[PDB]
Amino acid sequence: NVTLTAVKKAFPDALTNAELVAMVSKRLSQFGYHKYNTLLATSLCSDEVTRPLEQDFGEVYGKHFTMGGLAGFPFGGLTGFGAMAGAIPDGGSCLLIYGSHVGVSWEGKWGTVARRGREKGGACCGSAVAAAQAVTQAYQATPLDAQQGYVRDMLRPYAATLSEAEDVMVTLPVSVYDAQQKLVTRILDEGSNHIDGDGQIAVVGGIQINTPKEMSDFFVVRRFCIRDSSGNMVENFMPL
Amino acid sequence: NVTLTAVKKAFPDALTNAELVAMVSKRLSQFGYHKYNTLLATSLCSDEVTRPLEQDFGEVYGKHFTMGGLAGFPFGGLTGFGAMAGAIPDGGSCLLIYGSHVGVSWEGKWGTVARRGREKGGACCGSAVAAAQAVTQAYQATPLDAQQGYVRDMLRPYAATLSEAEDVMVTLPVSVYDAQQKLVTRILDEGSNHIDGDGQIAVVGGIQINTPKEMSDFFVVRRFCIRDSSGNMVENFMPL
Ligand SMILES: [Zn+2]
Ligand SMILES: [Zn+2]
Repeated sequence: NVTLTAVKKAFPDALTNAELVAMVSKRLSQFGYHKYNTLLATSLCSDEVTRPLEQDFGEVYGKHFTMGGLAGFPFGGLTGFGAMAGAIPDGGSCLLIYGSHVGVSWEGKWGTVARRGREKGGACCGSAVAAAQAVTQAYQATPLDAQQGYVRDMLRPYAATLSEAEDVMVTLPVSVYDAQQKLVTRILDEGSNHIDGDGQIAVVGGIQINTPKEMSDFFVVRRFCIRDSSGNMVENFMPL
Repeated sequence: NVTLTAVKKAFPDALTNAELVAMVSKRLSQFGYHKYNTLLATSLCSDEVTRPLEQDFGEVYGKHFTMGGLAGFPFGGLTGFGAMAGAIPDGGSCLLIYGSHVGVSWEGKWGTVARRGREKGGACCGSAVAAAQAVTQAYQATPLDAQQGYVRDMLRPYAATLSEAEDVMVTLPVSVYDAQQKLVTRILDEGSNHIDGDGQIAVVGGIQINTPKEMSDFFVVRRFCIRDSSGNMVENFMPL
């Protein structure tokens, strides 16, 4: 209950995984998205704690393409998006789920969550937290590891915001989501041509909240829309 | 059948996914790898067709960390490896599954495989095939997309091999695996520190063979070994 209260204090609109998948699949079914004709894609952190969300959508839409990497950025990039587009069922569409993530503990502390078989869970999101430390310290001072370098690069503009935050562990996944949303939008704008005529791309973006094992995880929806083959938005389902 | 003949012709030692998981789990159980104390990690291509292998090992060892990206290279890098190591159950170990992959069609043609809801399946591995084309064409003339650039980079040493190949589609996954094995070894040598004392890293590396839907997928084991927290190889299970 302390955890759940903390979740809803920071994010009053947060949905359980079950609520999210039910809502998204119900809405998209009105627009012709079904199992046979939808290709699922995710851009979520490589951390094992993010797997339940992929599994919950995969029960609906089947095996998914991954475009993510550390902290959930779409490191698959243009080539990854094109690979995905090239696998969409004929006359069908893609559903992309992306976001940052953050752990919240049994005592409602953000930025950490208990991990299986460990007494100390450590940071969640680990990549984002390490990156935030590096960019804020450098700010306050007024391919072997290329991904983590990119995470620092994309987090650098938020250094002031992070340093001034009341709770940096809540502000961090919001900033990471903002950086992701920009990059995803750029990729979709560039790889627009790869979607065939009638085909669409539905997008769900937000913040994944990883809770202790006895609890459902949660998701904060910040983007839920459909774009056409020409890169144009044709439906916006926000706000919920 | 035609597909199975092609598979065994080029890869006599290929195992079905079921055979692979049975063999690996049986062997590692003799070395104390069980569900409660093992953290599963993969470095496989972002392509949706590679998911069954993750699911099959996931049934035994649970939710996995991902390290992969385009063509299955360990793009998570040092930070990704450290993130994984920091989540290993106390006193437990990691199991890393990595590999290239390749499609084989109902007609026994390499480098392609039928995809759900599609008349044309396109390349498999798409990323590797595109990279191969680029580096062999360049040879024969004697963040937005950084991963594919890295794939081209790591395949460049193999340009002569690929251009001389009798069937480049059957040679390509072997070259990709060779490039992967070097990078994985480098990451494990660097991030050895992150494993604590008694903890080990078990490694399975090879070539994932993606077959038509009515058929089992296969895997060609090229590496199956155990390393200790100091980076030393303590067991080598090859050849099977
Ligand atoms: Zn993370
Ligand atoms: Zn691939």
